[PDB]
Amino acid sequence: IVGGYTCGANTVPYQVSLNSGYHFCGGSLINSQWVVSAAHCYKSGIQVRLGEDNINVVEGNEQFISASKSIVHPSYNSNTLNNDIMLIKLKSAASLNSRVASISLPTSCASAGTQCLISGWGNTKSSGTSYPDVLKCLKAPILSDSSCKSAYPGQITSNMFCAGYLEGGKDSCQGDSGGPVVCSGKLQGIVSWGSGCAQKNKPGVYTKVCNYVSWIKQTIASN
Ligand SMILES: [Ca+2]
Repeated sequence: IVGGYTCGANTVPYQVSLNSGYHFCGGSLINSQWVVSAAHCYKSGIQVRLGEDNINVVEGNEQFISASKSIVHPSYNSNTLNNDIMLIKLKSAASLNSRVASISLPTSCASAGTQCLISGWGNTKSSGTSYPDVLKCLKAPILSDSSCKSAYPGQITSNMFCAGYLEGGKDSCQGDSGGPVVCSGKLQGIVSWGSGCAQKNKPGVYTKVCNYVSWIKQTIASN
């Protein structure tokens, strides 16, 4: 997260770290057995780490659980990043408590101007690299579709939205991918792609989760 702030331990209780011997993507817990993340975060040998704040230190409240299956959206396109969403079923159910809790799926898409909280352990520098130990947070608004399509002409499908600041300086970045964009207590976006990080006129692009709620429900129901 570039230009964000330290969330504070366990203030984002639905945030997941996907780990393969190191943190490579975020995710969001949506019930005790399932995580939503980005399809491009797919790999085998994923351990889902719940209740994390400092990802390099065991501090208490962590639950490490293996992924028993990861379901990339059947229509995910790696060149366009359209349908960049993946569901991970956990080998066993998480213990939900204060420190670990699920986030609700939306019933409606959020409108332009809705403020949202984006969180993750990704890079904090727009030029160079600096990975944080603790979870960073950023408040960012959903931008209008015409500003989004002006910023990224020909690349925004109906399954994507822009969120962030045209002035640059605050954004999600590498390592934040697959993590949550939560607006009004509902999971509205998944960190997907952008041009650089926190560059002027190049806001972040996010998977529009409200377009996938019946696919999520039907898939969880048959697996
Ligand atoms: Ca830890």
